Amino acid sequence: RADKYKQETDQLVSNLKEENTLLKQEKETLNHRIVEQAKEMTETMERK
Amino acid sequence: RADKYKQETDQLVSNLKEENTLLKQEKETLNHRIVEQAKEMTETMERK
Repeated sequence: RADKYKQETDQLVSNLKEENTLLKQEKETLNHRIVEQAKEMTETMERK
Repeated sequence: RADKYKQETDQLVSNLKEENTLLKQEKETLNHRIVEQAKEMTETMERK
């Protein structure tokens, strides 16, 4: 019982941690895209 | 030891699930913010 519980819990925890890290990276990339789009689009504003 | 491992890993699994769901929701809302901001600055294009 202990061995099976340890194995399945470890697998679930590792997968969930990987998913959380991926979600954090995606959010950071979205924020960077926000900044880049705002800057470039304001530059186009000024150019036009 | 099996019981203590079970408790710790159940807490970890619950926290990881909640964090994953919250981060996915935050990423989706961030993308919605991206779309809304892009629309707002396009509208500023036509208005200005």
